[PDB]
Amino acid sequence: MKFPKDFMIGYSSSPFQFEAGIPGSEDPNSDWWVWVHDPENTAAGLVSGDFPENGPGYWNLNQNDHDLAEKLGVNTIRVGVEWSRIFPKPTFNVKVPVERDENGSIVHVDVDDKAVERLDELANKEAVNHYVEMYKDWVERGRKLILNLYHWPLPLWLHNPIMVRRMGPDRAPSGWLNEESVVEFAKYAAYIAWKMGELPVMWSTMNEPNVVYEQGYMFVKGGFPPGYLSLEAADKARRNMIQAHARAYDNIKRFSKKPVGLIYAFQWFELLEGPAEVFDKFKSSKLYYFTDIVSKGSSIINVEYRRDLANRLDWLGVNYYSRLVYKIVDDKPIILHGYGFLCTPGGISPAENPCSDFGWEVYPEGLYLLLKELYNRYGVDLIVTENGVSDSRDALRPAYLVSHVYSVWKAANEGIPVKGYLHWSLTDNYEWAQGFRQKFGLVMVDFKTKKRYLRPSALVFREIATHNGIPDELQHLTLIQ
Amino acid sequence: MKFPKDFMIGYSSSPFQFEAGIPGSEDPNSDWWVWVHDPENTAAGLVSGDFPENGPGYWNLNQNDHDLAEKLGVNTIRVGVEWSRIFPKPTFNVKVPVERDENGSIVHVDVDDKAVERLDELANKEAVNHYVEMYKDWVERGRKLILNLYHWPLPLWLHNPIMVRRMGPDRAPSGWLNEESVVEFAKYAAYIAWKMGELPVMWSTMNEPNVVYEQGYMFVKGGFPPGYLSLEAADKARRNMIQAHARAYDNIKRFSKKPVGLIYAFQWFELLEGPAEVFDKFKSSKLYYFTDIVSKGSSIINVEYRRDLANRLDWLGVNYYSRLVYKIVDDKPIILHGYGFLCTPGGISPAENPCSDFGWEVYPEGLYLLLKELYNRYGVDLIVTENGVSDSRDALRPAYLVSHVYSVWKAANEGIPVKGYLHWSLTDNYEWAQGFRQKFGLVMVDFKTKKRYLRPSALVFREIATHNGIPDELQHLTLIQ
Amino acid sequence: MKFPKDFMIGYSSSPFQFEAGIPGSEDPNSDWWVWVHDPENTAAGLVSGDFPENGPGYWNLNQNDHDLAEKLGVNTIRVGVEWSRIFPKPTFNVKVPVERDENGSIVHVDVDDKAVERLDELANKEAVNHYVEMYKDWVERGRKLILNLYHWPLPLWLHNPIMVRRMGPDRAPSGWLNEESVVEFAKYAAYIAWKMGELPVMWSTMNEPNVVYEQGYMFVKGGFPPGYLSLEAADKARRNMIQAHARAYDNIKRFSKKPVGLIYAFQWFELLEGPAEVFDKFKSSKLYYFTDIVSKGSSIINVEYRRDLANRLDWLGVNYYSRLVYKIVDDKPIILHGYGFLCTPGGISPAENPCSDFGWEVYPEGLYLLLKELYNRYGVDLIVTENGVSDSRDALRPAYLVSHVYSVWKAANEGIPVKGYLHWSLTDNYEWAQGFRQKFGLVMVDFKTKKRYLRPSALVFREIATHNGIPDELQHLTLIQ
Amino acid sequence: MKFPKDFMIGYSSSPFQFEAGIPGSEDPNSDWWVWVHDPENTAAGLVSGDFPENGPGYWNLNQNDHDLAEKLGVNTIRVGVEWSRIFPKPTFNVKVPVERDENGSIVHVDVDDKAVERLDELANKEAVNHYVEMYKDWVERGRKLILNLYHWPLPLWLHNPIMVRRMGPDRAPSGWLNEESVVEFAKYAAYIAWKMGELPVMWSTMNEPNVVYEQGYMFVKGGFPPGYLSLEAADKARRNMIQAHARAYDNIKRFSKKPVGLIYAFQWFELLEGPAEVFDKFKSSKLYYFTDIVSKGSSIINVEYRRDLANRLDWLGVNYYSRLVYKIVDDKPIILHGYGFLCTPGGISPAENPCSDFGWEVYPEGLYLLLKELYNRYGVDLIVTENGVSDSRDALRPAYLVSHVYSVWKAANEGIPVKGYLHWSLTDNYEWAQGFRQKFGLVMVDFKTKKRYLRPSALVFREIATHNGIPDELQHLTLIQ
Repeated sequence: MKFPKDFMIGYSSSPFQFEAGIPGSEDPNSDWWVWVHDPENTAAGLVSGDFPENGPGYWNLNQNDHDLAEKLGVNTIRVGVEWSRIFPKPTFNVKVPVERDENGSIVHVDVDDKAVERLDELANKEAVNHYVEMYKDWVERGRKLILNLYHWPLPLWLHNPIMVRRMGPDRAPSGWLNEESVVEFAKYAAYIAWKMGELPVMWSTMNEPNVVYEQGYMFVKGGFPPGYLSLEAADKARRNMIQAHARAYDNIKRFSKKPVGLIYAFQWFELLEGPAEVFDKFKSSKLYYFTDIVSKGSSIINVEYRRDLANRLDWLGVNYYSRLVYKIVDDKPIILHGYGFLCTPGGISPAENPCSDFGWEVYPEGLYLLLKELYNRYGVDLIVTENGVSDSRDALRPAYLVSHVYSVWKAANEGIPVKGYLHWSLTDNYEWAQGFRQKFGLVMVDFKTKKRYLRPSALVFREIATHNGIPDELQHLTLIQ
Repeated sequence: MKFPKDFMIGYSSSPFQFEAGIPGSEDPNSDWWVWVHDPENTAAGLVSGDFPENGPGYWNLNQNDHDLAEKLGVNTIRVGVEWSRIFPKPTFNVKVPVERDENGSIVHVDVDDKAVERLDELANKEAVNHYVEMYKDWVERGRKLILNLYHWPLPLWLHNPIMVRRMGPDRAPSGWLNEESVVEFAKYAAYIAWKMGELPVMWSTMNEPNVVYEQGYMFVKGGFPPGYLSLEAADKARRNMIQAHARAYDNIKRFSKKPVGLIYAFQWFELLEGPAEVFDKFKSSKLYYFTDIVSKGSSIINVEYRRDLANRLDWLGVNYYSRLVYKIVDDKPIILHGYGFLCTPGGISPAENPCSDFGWEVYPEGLYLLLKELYNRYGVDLIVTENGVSDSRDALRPAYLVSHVYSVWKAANEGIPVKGYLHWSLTDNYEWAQGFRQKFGLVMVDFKTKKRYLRPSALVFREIATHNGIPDELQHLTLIQ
Repeated sequence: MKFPKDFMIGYSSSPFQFEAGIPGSEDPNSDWWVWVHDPENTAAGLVSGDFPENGPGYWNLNQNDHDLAEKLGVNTIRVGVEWSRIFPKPTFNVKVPVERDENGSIVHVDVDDKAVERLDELANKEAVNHYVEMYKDWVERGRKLILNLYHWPLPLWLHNPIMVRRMGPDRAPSGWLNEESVVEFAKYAAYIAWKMGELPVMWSTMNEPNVVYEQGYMFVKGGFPPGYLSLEAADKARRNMIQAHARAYDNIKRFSKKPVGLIYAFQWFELLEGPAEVFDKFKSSKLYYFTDIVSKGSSIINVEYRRDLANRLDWLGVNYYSRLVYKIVDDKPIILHGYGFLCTPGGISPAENPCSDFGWEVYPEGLYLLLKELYNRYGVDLIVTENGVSDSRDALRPAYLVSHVYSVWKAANEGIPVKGYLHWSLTDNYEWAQGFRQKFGLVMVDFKTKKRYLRPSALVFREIATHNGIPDELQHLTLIQ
Repeated sequence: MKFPKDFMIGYSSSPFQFEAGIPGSEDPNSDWWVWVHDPENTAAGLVSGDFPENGPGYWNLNQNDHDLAEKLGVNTIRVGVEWSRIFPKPTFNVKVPVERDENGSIVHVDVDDKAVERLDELANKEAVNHYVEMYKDWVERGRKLILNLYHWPLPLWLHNPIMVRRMGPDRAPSGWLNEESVVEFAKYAAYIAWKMGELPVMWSTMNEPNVVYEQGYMFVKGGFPPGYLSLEAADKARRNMIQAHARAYDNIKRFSKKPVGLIYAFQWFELLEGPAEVFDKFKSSKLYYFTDIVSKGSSIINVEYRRDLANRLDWLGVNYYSRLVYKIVDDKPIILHGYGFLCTPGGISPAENPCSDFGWEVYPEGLYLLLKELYNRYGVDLIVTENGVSDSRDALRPAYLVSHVYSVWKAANEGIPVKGYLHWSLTDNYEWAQGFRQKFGLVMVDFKTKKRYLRPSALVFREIATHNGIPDELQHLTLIQ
C-alpha cells in the first residue's frame, strides 16, 4: 500500500487564486481582474463580490507556505505563471514567422533567439525575477516543480471581456476568439521556456482549457469571462486553444527538452443500465475531444489528421473532482441532476454519497476508472494534477483524500503509469466567480490576517506523504463519508 | 371580517403563461417564444427547457376555466392581450404625429380615428375576435374584467432578443431600448381601447414593467430576454417604458373614459434596527421610482417635473409575494440572503417563516405595511392584482391565502381604499424561465392531459369569496405556516 | 368513482381520548387515568405529561361536534362506552353461571335478565343516561351509530397498573391477566346490549385488542399500562381477550340481534423480493392470529378447534395507518426501520413516501391490498373503522384522505364488501401516552379554549361525503405527498 | 497554552465495554451480560441487540492498544476491574464484622488480613492474574494508571435483573437495593487494594454511580438493568451506593495509602434569565447530592452529619459530555428539550451548536464553568476522567477535543487544580444499551476484524499530548463546529 520510490506527492496552485493578498502584489492587467471587479457582474451575481487582492498572498508569503508544505511532506508542487504579469503590454509587434496551411490553421510559429531577446525587452523583469525567486526557493530545497504556463487569466491587451459582452467579439479584443492569441501564446511559451527552463522537471502548456471555453461561451451563468453565450464562439476558442497548445509545445521544446504536457479537467461520465455504445461517441465528442487531437491528431468521425497537432502530449495532467451521469440513448444522452457536480451543497446523492460545499458528489471510484480508461486511450504517463473538495469544516476532506489516493494506488498497483498525486491546494484560495466561500485547502486561511491553520486533513496528508502511501492504520478511510 | 359590498375577489393571468397548450394556439411571433425555444439558452440553463405550447391551453379551454372560477366564487378577473398576437407584423409605417420636447422625450403621440382604422387593417382579426370572445364569455356572466395591455412578451419585429445578445442593442431590433417602441405601444393601446373598450371596468397599461428591465438587463442569470447585462440599457428601457405608459394612458382615455392604471411588482423593503433614513431615499430610488414619475411627474433629488408623465395613475395594481431585507447605512444598503426572495426552496427564514418552492419567504405582514405605505405615498385606489405562492403540494397556499387576505382586510378596515384581491392564478401555468416546476395555482393542472384538479386551497378560496371575507371558522389561518 | 347508496362515511372516536376536557367530566376510575397522572411514569418519559382532563371535552360538547360532523357530511359515527364510567365499582359479586371446559377455558357465561337487573343496580345511572343522551342526539338526526364496547381503559377495581409493575401480576388486580375479566366483560356486554341496544346499527366488542397486550406487555417503551415486560403475560392477556370477545358476542346477541364484530389494528406486512412463503406463516402467527380464532376457531399449525370462539365475527372493523416491512426468511423475518411505522417524524421513506408527525409512512396502496387479503381470508363484511394521519399542519391529511378513500373505492369497485370509511377523528384528541402533540383531526382543537377550527382537509372530506365518492376535480390526490 | 510538567493526558475505558470480543474472554456472570442477551429486552428495544462478545477484545489485544496509546502520546490511563470476573461466586459467607448505627446505616466494615486471605481463596485467580498482567504491561512502560473498582456490572449472585423486573425487588437478588451489597463491595475493595495496590497512582471506588440508579430505577426507557421504575428504589440504591463508596474508601486505605476518589457524571445545569436561586437548591438536590455527602457528610436542608461518609473524597473524577437546560422557578424547574443531551442526532441546538450522533449538544464552555464551580464547592483536586463525543464520521471530535482541552487549560491557567484530561475511549466500544452504533473512539474499530483505524482526531490528540498543550497551529479549534 505504498507508491514507487520517486512517486510525486504534493499539491497544485494557480497564480490568480493565490498570489494577491498583500498590497502591491495585484495584477490589474488581466481579463479576470477586471471581470471580478466589475459593478454589473457583481450586481448581477455573476461574480461573488470577493476580491483576489484579499487572497492568501502567496506572492509575498511563498517562503512560509513552502515551509508549511515541506513540514507536511510535500515533495512536489505544480504552479503557474500569469501571462499578464510577464507581458503587461502587447507583444503583437514582435513579428515572428507564422506558417499557415490552406485552411488558415496556424501549423507553425517560429520564435528564434532574437525574438526571445526582443520579448525579454518587453517582459516585466520584476515579475519574471520574482517568479524565478519563488520557484527557486522551492526547488533549491531539493523538491520537484511542475510549471504550467496558462491558468485562465488573459492579458487585457488580448482580451477585454466587458467589451466583448457589450459589443460582440468582432468589436473588441476577443481573447481566444482571436487566432493571433495562438501566435502570442507561442511567443510567451518560448520566452518562459528560455527564461525559466532550468526550474521545472516537466511543463504543462495549459490548465483545463475546456473549462475556459465551456464556461466563458456556454455555461454563462457560471460567471466566467466574457460570458458571451455562443456555441460558435466556444468551438472557435477551443480550436485556437488546441493550436496554442501545439505551438506552445513546439516552442518549449526548442529551449527545453523536458516533458511537455497538458493538465485537463476530466469528469467521469456514466449512464443507464445497458442503453448503448452511443455514449462512447458522446464521450469522444465532448470529454476526450481535445486530448485526442493533441495526441492522435484527430477525433471521432472526422478523418482529418493534423500532424502539427498530433504527438504533443508527453504526459497528461488529470484534474478529477467528481462525475457526470446521463440518461437515454436516442442520439442525445441527458444529464441527471442530483449526481456528481449537480448535487446540493452538503447534501447526499441518490447513491448515498456525501456532497461537498460546492454541491459535488464524493465519488473516488471515478478516479480509478478514469485513470485506467485514460491510459488505455492514450497510453501516456499520467499525473493527478488536481483532486480535492470544497469543505470548510473538513468534514469530508480526510476521507476524500484517502479515498482518491487509494484509487491512484489501485491504478498504479495494476500497472497504470500514474506518476504522482497533487492535492488541490495546500491552502484555501480565491475560487474564481465563487469567491472565498469555497474552501479547498488542507490548511485553512484567515483572509483577514493571512494566517494559515492546519485542518485535520493536513495531518492525514502528512501521514500519507511520509509513508509514501496509505498506512494500515488509515485503511478505513478508503471507503466513504 | 368582511369586505365592502362591491369588493373584487378573484385572480390574475397573463397571455403567455396560459394561452398555449393545445396545438394551433401558439404565438411564435414574440421575443419570449423564440427565447424559451433557443438551444443555447436551454443548454446554458437560462431557460428550463419547458415549452409554453405545453401549457394549460386557456386559449381553447377559457370557457371551462371561467366556469371553474365561477364555481369557486371568483367575481373579478384581470387578464392581458399579447401585443404580438394582435400585431404579428410591424405597425411602424402607420405614421401618426409624434411631439418631442427639447431633450428628445416623446411627450405626445396622436393616434386618431383614421390611424385606428388603418391599424385595424393590419391587426390579426382572428386573434382580436378570439380575445373579445373569451373575455365577453366572462363578462356576460355578470362578472368584472380588468384588462392589462402588456405582460412582457414583445413582437419579434420590435425585439429580436437573440440578435441583441450576440450583436449588441445597436445592431438589432432592440425592444424597449428602441424609443419607437413608445410610439408603437401607444398605437397598440389606442387600437385595443377602441376595439375592446366595452369589456373591462378598468385598464392597466402594463404588468410589473420594472421586472422586464431589471431581469433583462441586470439580473441576467434569471433567464429573461435579451439577457444583455448593462445598467445603461436598463435605465434606457425603464425610461421608454415610463413614456410608453404615459402615452398609452393618453390614447386609452381617448377611446375609453374608464380608469387607467398600472400593475407593479412591489417587494416590501426592510433593514436593521435604527440604521438611518438613508433607506427611504434608497426605496425612492429603486422601489418607488417609476410609480412616482407616472403620478407626481418627478422623483428623488431631481427637480425635473414632467407634465406629460404626471397624473397618469388612476389606480395602482399591487403585486406582492414577499420582502427584501437590507443591512448597513453608509451610502449603500446591502441585501441579506436568507430573507424574503433569497431563501431556499422549502426552507425556513431566520425569522421562522416557511419558504415557497421558489424559495420566497411567506411574510403576510408585508402586504399590510406595503398597502398603508403606498396609500400614504400616492393616495390612489389600490388593488392587489397579484398574490400567491409556488407550492405544488399545497402545504402553504391555504394559510398563505388567508394570511394575505387578512392583511388586505386589515388595511381596508383602517380606511385604505384597497378595491380588491386577485390571487395569482386559478391554475398552474408556465412560470417563464422557470418553466412548469413552479406551481402557483389554487387548481393543479396536469399539463399532459390539461385536466384541472382542485387543491384544498381552492376550497378555502371559495369559502372566502362566498363569505366575501374570512369566516370565523377560518380565522386561525391569519397566522403562519 | 362513487360508493353505493348506503355506503357509510364518517369518523371514529374513543371515550378516553375525547370525553374529558370540561371540569366535572373526568373518569378517575380507570387504569389509564391513574397511569397518565403517575409521577414516575411522567418523570421516566413513559407518558407525555399531558392530561385527558384537558381534552376536547366531547362529554359536554357532543351536540356541537355532531353539528360540525353533520355540516361536513358525516352520516355515520363509531363511538365507545367506558367500562369504568358504567361500573366504577366491582361487579365481581353478581355471580352468574360460568361454564369451563377441561383446560380451564371459559366457554360460556350466562347473564340472564335477573343478572342484568342486578347489574343495573350497580351501574352508574348518570353515565349510562348521559351516553344514551349523547348517542341519541346523533342517531335521532337520522344518522348511523356503530357502538364499540371497549377501547382500552379498564376499571381500577379490575386493573391497578402501577401495582402490577411494582409487585408483579400475581400480587395485584392484573386486568386482562385475570381470567375473571372475561366474566366481568361478558356481564358488562350484556348490560350495555340490554340498556343501549336500540341505538347502534352494529356492535363491536373491542378496539384493537392486539395493541393493548402488545404495548402493555411487550413494547413497554411505548408507555402503555401496566408496562410489564413479559411475553408470557402478553399471551395470557391475548388469550383472555379472545375469550372476552367470544363471551361478549354471545351476551350481546341475547339482547340484540344486530351484527356483532370486532375492530382490529392491521399493519400491512411486506418483505424482500421472492424470499419465501415462510412469511405467510409469520403473518398468520402475528397479524392474523386473533381474527382467525374468533372466526374459524383455530390458527396456524394448531389443530385445536374451539367452537365457543368460532363464528363470532359478523363484520370486521379495519384500522389502517401504515405498513411494516421485513427482511430474511430463515425462520425469523426481521423489521426494517425507515419503513412504515418506523420512519422519522416528517421524514421520507426509502420509497420516496412522506411520513407523518408520528413518523408513520403514508402508504395508501396498503389499505387496498389489506382489504382484498382480508376478504379472501375471512369473506366477512369489512368497514375501515380507522384511517388518518398525525399532521398538525395539515400538509398530508388532504392527500392522505383522498388516497385511502380511493383504495377503498378500488376495493369496492372490485366486489370487496367494504361497507364504509370512518376517518380517525373529526377533531384532535388525547393521543394516549403521546399526549396532545399528535394531531389527527380534520378539525383542529385549541385545547385551551376548546374551540374547533376547520383544517382544509375537513373541506376535502365534505366534498367526498357530499359526493359520496371522489369527484373528478379531486382525482389528482389519489397519488402521493 | 501548555499544561504543567506532570499533567496527565490520556483516556478512560471500562471492563464491560472493551474486554470481550475474542471467543473465551466473555464474562457471563454479570447482570449486564444477561440483560443485553435477554430476548424480551431485545424485542422491546430496551437493548440494541448487539453483544459485548463482539466488542474490541481488549482482554486479548491490550498490548496492541497500549502501543497505539503510547504512539499517540497517552501518558495516563484510567481502567476498571469487573467485580464479577474477580468473584464469579458469592462472597456472602466470608463473615467480617459490620458496625451499624441506630438507623441501620453500615458505618463500618472490617476486612482484615485473614478475610483477605480467605477472599483470595474464592477469587478467580485467572482473572486476577490477567488484570495484573494487562495493567502491569501499561505501567511498566513508565506510564500512569488510575484504577476504578466499579463501572456498573454487578455479579449475578448479587443482582438478577430479569427476576427483579418480573417479581419485584423483594423476591430476587436485588443488587444495590440489597444493603449487603455494601458489605460485599467493601470486601471486594479490600481484596483489590491488597492484590493490585502497587499498580495505580490513584484509586476510584466507582464510575458515575448516579447513572446506575437513575437509569435503572427512573429513566427505564434507557435500557439499564433492572429497569424497575420506582423513585423509592432509586433512593435506596443511591443510599447504599453512597455507603458502599465510604466503606470501600476505608478498606482501600487499609492496604493502600494512595489517593482514593470517585468518578462522577456531571451535566452542566442551566436556566432562564434571572429566574431565581431556587435553581441552586435544585442543583444541590440532584446534581451535587452524593459528592456533597461523601465529602461534607451532609447535603441541602438536612442537618444530618455523617462522619462515616464525610472526608472520603481525596480527588474528584469529572465525566463531562454536555449540559442540561431548565425553565421556570416556582418550586419545579423543568427541562427544555433541544438543549444539551436532549438534542437530535446530528442536529443543531437553538444556540447554533452541533449535536453528536447521540444527540448531545457540543458545549465546551460547560466544562470550564463546571470545573470552577466544582473546585469552589469542594476544593478538591479534579481530573477530567471522561470527555468525548459519539461521532462515527469524526466530523466533530477534532474540534470537540481541542475545545474541551482548552476549557481545562483555561481552568488550570486560573489556578483550578485540574490534574489531567482523559478522553473517553481511544477506541470505539460497546455503548451499553445503545450497542455499537455509538462511536466514541479517537480510533475506529472494525468489530468484525477487530482492526484499529486512526481517525484524524487521533492525530490531533497526538499533537496535543506531545505538545502537552494546544499548539498555536491548532488554536482555531478552541471555537465550535
